[PDB]
Amino acid sequence: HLFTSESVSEGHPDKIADQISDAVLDAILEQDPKARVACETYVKTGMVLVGGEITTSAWVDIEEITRNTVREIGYVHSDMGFDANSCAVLSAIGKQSPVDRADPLEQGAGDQGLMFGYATNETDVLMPAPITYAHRLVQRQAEVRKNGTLPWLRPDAKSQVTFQYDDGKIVGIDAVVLSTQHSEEIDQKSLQEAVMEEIIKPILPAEWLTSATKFFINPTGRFVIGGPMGDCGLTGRKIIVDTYGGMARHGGGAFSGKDPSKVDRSAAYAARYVAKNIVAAGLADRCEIQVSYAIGVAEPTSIMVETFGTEKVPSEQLTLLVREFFDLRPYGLIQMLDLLHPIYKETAAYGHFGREHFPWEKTDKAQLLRDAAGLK
Amino acid sequence: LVPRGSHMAKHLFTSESVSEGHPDKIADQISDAVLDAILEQDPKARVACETYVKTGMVLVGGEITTSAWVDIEEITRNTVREIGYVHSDMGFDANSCAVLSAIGKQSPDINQGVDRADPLEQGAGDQGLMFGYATNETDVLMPAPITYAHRLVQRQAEVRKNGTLPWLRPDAKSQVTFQYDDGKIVGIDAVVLSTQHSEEIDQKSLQEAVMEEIIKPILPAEWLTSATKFFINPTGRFVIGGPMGDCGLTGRKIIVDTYGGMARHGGGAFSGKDPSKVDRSAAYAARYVAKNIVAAGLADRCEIQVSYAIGVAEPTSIMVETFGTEKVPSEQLTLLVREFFDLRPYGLIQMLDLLHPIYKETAAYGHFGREHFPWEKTDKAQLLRDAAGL
Amino acid sequence: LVPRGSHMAKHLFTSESVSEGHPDKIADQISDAVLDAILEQDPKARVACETYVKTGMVLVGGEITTSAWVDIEEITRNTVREIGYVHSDMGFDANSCAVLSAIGKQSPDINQGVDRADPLEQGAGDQGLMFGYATNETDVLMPAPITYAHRLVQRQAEVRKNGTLPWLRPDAKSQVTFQYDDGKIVGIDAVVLSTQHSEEIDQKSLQEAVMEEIIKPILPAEWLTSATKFFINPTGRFVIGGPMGDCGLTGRKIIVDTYGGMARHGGGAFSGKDPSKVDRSAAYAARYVAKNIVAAGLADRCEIQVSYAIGVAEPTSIMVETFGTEKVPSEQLTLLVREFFDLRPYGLIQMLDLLHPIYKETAAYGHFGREHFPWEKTDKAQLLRDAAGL
Amino acid sequence: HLFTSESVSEGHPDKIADQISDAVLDAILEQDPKARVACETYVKTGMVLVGGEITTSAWVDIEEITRNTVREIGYVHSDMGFDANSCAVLSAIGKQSPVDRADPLEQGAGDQGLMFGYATNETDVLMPAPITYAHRLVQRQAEVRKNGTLPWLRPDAKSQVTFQYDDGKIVGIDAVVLSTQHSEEIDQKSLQEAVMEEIIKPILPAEWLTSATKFFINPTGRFVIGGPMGDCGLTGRKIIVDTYGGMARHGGGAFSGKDPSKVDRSAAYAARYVAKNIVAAGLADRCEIQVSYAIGVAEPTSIMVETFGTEKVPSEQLTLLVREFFDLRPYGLIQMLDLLHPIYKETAAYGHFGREHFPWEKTDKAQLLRDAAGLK
Ligand SMILES: [Mg+2]
Ligand SMILES: [Mg+2]
Ligand SMILES: [Mg+2]
Ligand SMILES: [Mg+2]
Ligand SMILES: [Mg+2]
Ligand SMILES: [Mg+2]
Ligand SMILES: [Mg+2]
Ligand SMILES: [Mg+2]
Repeated sequence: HLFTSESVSEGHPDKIADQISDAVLDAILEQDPKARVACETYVKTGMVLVGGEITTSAWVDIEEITRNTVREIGYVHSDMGFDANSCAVLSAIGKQSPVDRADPLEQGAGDQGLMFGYATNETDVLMPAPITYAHRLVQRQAEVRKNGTLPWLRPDAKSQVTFQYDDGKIVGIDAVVLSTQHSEEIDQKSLQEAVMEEIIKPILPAEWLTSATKFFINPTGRFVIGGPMGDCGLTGRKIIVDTYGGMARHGGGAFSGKDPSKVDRSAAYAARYVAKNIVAAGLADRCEIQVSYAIGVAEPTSIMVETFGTEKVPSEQLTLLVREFFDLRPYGLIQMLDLLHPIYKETAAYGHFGREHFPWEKTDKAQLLRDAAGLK
Repeated sequence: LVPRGSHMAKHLFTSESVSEGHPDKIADQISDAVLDAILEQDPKARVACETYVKTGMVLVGGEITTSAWVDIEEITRNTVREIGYVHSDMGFDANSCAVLSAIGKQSPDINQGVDRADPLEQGAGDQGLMFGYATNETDVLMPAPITYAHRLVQRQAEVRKNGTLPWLRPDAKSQVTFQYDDGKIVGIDAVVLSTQHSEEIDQKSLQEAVMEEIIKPILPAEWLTSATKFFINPTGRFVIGGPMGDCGLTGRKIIVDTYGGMARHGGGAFSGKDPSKVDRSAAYAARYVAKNIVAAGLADRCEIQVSYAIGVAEPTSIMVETFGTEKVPSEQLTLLVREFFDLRPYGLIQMLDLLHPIYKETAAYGHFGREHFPWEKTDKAQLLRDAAGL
Repeated sequence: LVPRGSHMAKHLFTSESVSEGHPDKIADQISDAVLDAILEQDPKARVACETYVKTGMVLVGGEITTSAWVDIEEITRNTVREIGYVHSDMGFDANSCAVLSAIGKQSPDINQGVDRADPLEQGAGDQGLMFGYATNETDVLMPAPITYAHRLVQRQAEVRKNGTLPWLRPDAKSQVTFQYDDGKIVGIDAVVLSTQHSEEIDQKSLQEAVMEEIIKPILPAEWLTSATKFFINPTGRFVIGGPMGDCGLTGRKIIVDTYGGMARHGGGAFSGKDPSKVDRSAAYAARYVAKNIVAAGLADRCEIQVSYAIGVAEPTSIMVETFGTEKVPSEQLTLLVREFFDLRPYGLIQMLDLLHPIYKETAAYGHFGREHFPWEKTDKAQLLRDAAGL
Repeated sequence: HLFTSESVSEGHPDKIADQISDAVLDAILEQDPKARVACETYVKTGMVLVGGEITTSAWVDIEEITRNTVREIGYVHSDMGFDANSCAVLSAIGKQSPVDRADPLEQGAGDQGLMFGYATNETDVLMPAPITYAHRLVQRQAEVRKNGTLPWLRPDAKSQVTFQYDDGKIVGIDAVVLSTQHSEEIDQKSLQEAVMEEIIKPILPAEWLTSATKFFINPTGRFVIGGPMGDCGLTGRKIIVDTYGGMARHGGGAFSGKDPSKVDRSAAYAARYVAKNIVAAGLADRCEIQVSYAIGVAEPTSIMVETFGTEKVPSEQLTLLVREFFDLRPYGLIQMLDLLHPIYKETAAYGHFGREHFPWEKTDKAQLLRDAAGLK
């Protein structure tokens, strides 16, 4: 069969909104690590609207956080359709809606919901190949735009990779899409050769690129208008890009702009952490975790482990190890993963999962899980 | 009240829904109400309408290319009126809120050239991936947890609007945890129902009224045992709700909109998008083929992935997953799908007869499972069954 | 009911005012409430706060450089609460409206360099012209028409808030036409009073209640004859008002704010501006000198124009107009003004003790005529009279 | 004595708002001459908010009207701090608040209020000198910026002129202020010489410029940040610039964004028309008119004529001529001045009074007034 996933660059308007939301979150957590933050951003030609509810002792400058984020992304001139130095920034940020515990670890969930984690040993970083290489294509586009290798590139870009599988194994790459914004000073033919040479070939493994592979580079031609000029961007509209590219299920909650007390974000991080350590322990080839919560209840209402027939130990045992080695209570997750730190703007583009310096990507429980099962 | 370490081996799956008064769903309804008003006048319109709702205000933005002439403010107020927010005591009033508009006219790069002799051969307007799903667990071929999660919050709307429980307010959320034993439904492990209300009711009267008027008329008694946990307003008072206490945005309930987590998702929102957006039309068509594959008796559960490249008419990929329940080889099912269905962008439109103002009704309680929608018709089931030789 | 062509020779002058619920005045009060909250913490703050109010929403924008830490949303809701808009039936509610902020941090070109050894020698922050005025027609040395126009709409607020006429709503406007005979007041030719109200009152009961509770306790009976026209709610029902039916903007009632048209105006708004803006402080000082010139008995009516150039401390022009009522040569009065008053930007601040949160109170019912304001003190009158030799 | 007045260019943010409001009014009147329009505009870094109440059968594109207006003004690049092609435009335009006459001329006033008109024979256009030459300085700045004579100029500019009077006669000009935005590529010394040579000297009469005249050209130095980038702009915040520069009184109503059924605008136009024709008829050297209205009443509640001792015929007679020759009822004004035409964007910068192609500047009643008095 074929499976397809996509990603978008840090200049895509939905991702601009995600990064502004988490830049606000980071600036707040730097002063007030216990802050409650629920920040929603809306970007369109000329303006950023930052809204939501915030409870914090922190004192932050929303305007400057927003301009600096957009400057880092690279929209700094009206020729690009958007300018961090001259766009409008509006705030519509209020307070969180008008009981506690002797042990904060026993705090009930702040909302109901369901979340999934996923891992698979088909890549080094234990992620599905399609989303992994889609992410690397747009990240390479930004890297090559920012270091001056291809200075006619502009921030907005989209990628899409179609993989072929045979009996759960990767046979190769069937189709690649790469669309990138660019200035007026480059023709489409020169663009396609440069993108192929400096973006696609350095990233996609040559063993997976046959002569049957289809390459769609700026398939409809010029791409000069981009970013918020062409399209609205909103926080939480790339939740599949943010996670597993559709290879795994998704419970619906957005990540960006939410402090770690929102189970939508922190329980999804914890579910990635469980699944990755199960696969890294060699207990399965691929593993999907579902957890759900009820508002006001600390213990998850459900925990499901799915291994698609690839488990190396009984699935009844895998469920036991998950409960034995992980604390999936709302504030348990926060403590287990040390989440009260300004680390979240970096997650808001190129994927929350896959990059092994995030705390939910550490495999520091794999050897323990292996020992607690039938040893090594 | 089941102790820890009593079962642990039960296979559980949980899905949630939200009512038409939840702020994200309000935004979805406004975007599609604008879309419907436009399509009533201009069936070929291009619409990409994104709505932001907060305490006191609605912001309607996006990109629209149409000959239609619509009143954004009046469309917005009517939608919020019908949802039920018509007084400041509820935290939001349709008659006095602010309505702002930030609607542009789409890029010149979007281009209405590069045409096709056959319009059905026009390329997709964007890349992306979409999923469809069906399963014979229910009469409407939807997963149980999302189906009954939808039913509960729509039941709360029902009894709120007809005056059975007048002290209810629009904002509400439900959640249902089902237990499965080897593919089949054994029962319901946990039910969550949080509903906004007025000051004129205490929480004990609330919980008794919710169980008798909402939960019991919806969930089959055969799936309810002494082990079923019931969490009805589990944090107490729910007086402040709607846009007052939370932001609402178009496209922030896409899992509620589809299959409640049972099926995967490609990530595209539905509401505010005209039928030429494959994010919406291809997901509707993917539901159409999965439902017809299951209704034809060719599988018990079926998931379909399709993807597109901008400027390309044929899907860049088609995948059918039957989870071992197929009654014919799955590679044979993929061929049937490619030939019996037109998955090209404008082919979708003609196959599902999509150029009509039908979309506001989709924007709350699920785009799937209600059988008067065109993509829920099962008119290819016998044909598919014949072509597969059964 | 005076026929056309009956008098025609009467010299008439008309001025108007508006209540604290008129949408423009709401905006002025919000701008100065923000200014006051800032000055309470940071007396040296630079503030330029512009407010936009519309059905459902408040937009607070402008430029602010301060060490203060203020809650824009809470300051806004409290101000609207105190005005009286606290329910959607009135068309606007302080507790559920939207509050947006568009406040920047002032240009780097604004510059905090180019300093002065003596801070009183600092240059003006902008150019512009300003007027002040006084006249001994009234005990508070203000023109009659604006004084009694102010009084009527403040009387309507008074009887609305203390429950005398509870069916009144905040939005209201008054207008008074005086007849003059050779400089002195002969009487009142026409009175207009339009007030918003609730559904619980008809127009005949309204007009009788307005005449007995508002008009008669305010206007001296000696100025009311059988020829006085009274127009009380002359178009009938006034139920929709406030921001619901009209936009409100900071600085759109500058004639109401000053002298009702009797005196000229330089064009600068007052509200939302910290005391380093000569638009506000120099107008306050111009009132201060005109009032002291008249209180000293040096003229019966006195108008002052001052103007500034950006970067210049001394006014670029000073003009005193006494309309033939001076008791000393007018050129002598100009010299007295230049020496007895410090009209330099920061000199104004020290002379009037302006670095205090006193400004929200100015933003409705007039910046002039209320004698607890610093610029209404008449503490230089005897000095001016001595220096002129009387 | 000395008297001072100021003006601002079409690039000043308050005037940008005024011009957008009246550009919307003009586009509406072009299709629907009986439209009711009350349009308020708010501009700040990155965004234009267009609000108000409108009742019309017309179909107009607010976004395009706004971008075209700002393009004409000259803000077309982020280097200038504002760009018509990429700023945000938001609408908050509603409907006018939820009895008629057999004769529309007998319609009552739509609001109460007071308005003034003024004229004086001290200039050709029967306007006070200070506001007249202040207007001409900023209009010359824009003319010389747009025709390429001084292409480093930028749209935002302010002017101020201080005149000296002796017994009602002009003796000369005491002080001139001229501040202009400019690009980075000009030094302040070169700027001051060019402004003096190409802006000030061509405009101010040489007989009024002595060696005692003070010249303040960009008095605080560089002026690169301007327009909506530095300061909010709002409709109706230049009402003294719009009229007589403070030489005459003002009743308070703003002009821009209002259709001619708003007496605030149309009765002020009519009062200028009365005063100008009285002075043009040689019946006075200077003349101020006050009119007031009551809502729902067609006849003005008061009409006052003031001539400051300069009347050549009895003032009791001047009041008679005003009533005999002018229709000051709300819809009478509209018919007397033929106001239902898209002519109003042109008024929204450089003064509503003074330019003799506007209908309220025609002196077509002067000879009649002269004949009705003691003849010629
Ligand atoms: Mg998007
Ligand atoms: Mg959620
Ligand atoms: Mg949400
Ligand atoms: Mg998409
Ligand atoms: Mg107004
Ligand atoms: Mg000013
Ligand atoms: Mg201004
Ligand atoms: Mg007015």
